[PDB]
Amino acid sequence: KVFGRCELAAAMKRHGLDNYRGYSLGNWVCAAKFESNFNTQATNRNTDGSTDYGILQINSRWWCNDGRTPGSRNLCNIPCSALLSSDITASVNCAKKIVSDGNGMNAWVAWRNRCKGTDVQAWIRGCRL
Repeated sequence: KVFGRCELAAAMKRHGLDNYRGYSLGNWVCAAKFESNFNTQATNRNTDGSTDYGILQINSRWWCNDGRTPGSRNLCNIPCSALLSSDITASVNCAKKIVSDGNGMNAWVAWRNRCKGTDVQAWIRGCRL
């Protein structure tokens, strides 16, 4: 599922992401656009052998399990394929544990390079919230 802009912001707000760890809603929506372009089935291979999954591109080296990343951890205790569902519930709960891992939102290289320091509020433009 390729979410709509204001459609995805509503589902993230319902799942408790707005101001989660002090990060406004426009930040999370900004990170989605620049990690997966709002597409739930996005996948990208990394150079070290791991793979990013889902609407916020969660890495298999540490968080989920794909059975093909040797020496990996499964911190979110889920199959990485669960991060590709039309329901972002699994991706939201796993990202809550990522942003709480010390470095904050910096764990998403796209957010730090394309969202951090910008007018993130412009991403919830005209959304019925």
